[PDB]
Amino acid sequence: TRTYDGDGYKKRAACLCFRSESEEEVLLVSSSRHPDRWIVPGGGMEPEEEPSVAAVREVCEEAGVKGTLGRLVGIFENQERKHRTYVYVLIVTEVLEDWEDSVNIGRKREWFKIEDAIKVLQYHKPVQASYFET
Ligand SMILES: O=P(O)(O)O[C@H]1[C@H](OP(=O)(O)O)[C@@H](OP(=O)(O)O)[C@H](OP(=O)(O)OP(=O)(O)O)[C@@H](OP(=O)(O)O)[C@H]1OP(=O)(O)O
Ligand SMILES: [Cl-]
Ligand SMILES: [Cl-]
Ligand SMILES: [F-]
Ligand SMILES: [Mg+2]
Ligand SMILES: [Mg+2]
Ligand SMILES: [Mg+2]
Repeated sequence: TRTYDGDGYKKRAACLCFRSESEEEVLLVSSSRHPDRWIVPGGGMEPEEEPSVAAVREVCEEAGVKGTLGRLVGIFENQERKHRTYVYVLIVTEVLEDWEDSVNIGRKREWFKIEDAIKVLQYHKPVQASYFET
């Protein structure tokens, strides 16, 4: 079930999943509706679910990775689609081979240099590109 803040924005969480503590390469996943497009993995918080817990759950489900949770980067609103996403750094320590969204919907994942992740997110997902600004 979807959850909302008091202003009716959907509550989401996501991680910037980095290959190493250098934070130079990040894992993107394919769009569910548009396989040829890249997104930052993330999704809806469940009722009473801590944002850090939702973030780590969604990137397990969507990207098939686990790791060491880092700092909250910020909370990012998509005015058009009415959602607010808590975005965390995650340093990846496990890459799993047959993860929920690989099996269920054929979701892909790929490592991008930060500059290239910003480039592929800008057109359809400019707020996700902005996750990388700081
Ligand atoms: O409407 P669409 O363009 O098909 O977008 C979809 C909606 O996003 P949005 O329209 O709200 O921006 C949807 O969210 P809902 O609108 O609540 O269905 C959102 O799912 P999300 O990641 O928020 O949730 P979850 O991962 O928990 O399913 C979904 O993400 P996901 O299926 O998990 O990758 C978006 O699909 P996308 O992969 O970004 O192409
Ligand atoms: Cl890295
Ligand atoms: Cl967005
Ligand atoms: F989900
Ligand atoms: Mg999801
Ligand atoms: Mg999602
Ligand atoms: Mg979900």
